[PDB]
Amino acid sequence: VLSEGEWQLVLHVWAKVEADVAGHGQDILIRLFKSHPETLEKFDRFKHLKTEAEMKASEDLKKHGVTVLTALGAILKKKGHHEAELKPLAQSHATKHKIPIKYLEFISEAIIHVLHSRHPGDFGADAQGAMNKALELFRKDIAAKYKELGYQG
Ligand code: HEM
Repeated sequence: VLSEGEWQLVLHVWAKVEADVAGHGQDILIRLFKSHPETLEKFDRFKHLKTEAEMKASEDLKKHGVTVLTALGAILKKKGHHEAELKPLAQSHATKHKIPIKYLEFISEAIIHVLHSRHPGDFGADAQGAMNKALELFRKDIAAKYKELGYQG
C-alpha cells in the first residue's frame, strides 16, 4: 500500500490544490486536451473548442474541472479506503462515458505536470513519487471494476 508518510506527502500538496481548485482543474483539462486530442472527442460538451485560448475562455470547462478535482479529492482523503466513491465513477466511466483506462493514465500525467508547475518547492521528487503511487492505486481499482463489467480499459 502507500505508507502513512507517503499519504502525508500527497495530502499536504492537495490542500494547496484546494486553495484554487478551479484554476488547477482548468490547467489540468487543458493539458490533457492538448497533449492527447483524442480525449477531447470523448466530450460532446467541449468538442467545439479548437484553441487553447478558447479553452481558457470557457466557464463550462472550468466548471467541469472543479467537478473532477472535487471527486478526486474525496477519494484521496480516504487514503485507500475509497470503495464507495470509486464504484460509481467506474460504472459511469465504463458504461456511460466509455473512457479507456489508458485515458485515465493520461489525466494522471496531466495532474502531476500541473502540480509541478504550480508548486515546485513544495512538490519535490518524493512528493512526486507518492502522488504517482496514489494515482496508480486509483487507476488500479477502477481497472478492476472495469474488468468485472467487461470493459478492461
Ligand atoms: C481523475 C479523473 C477523472 C475523475 C475524478 C472524473 C470525474 C468525473 C465526474 C465526477 C463526472 C460527473 C459524474 C459522472 O459522469 O459520473 C465526470 C463526468 C465525465 N467524465 Fe470524468 N473523471 C475523470 C477522468 C475522465 C477522463 C480522462 C475523461 C475523458 C477522457 C472523462 C470523461 C468524462 C465525461 C465525458 C463526463 C461527462 C461530461 C458531461 O457531458 O457532462 N473523465 N467525470
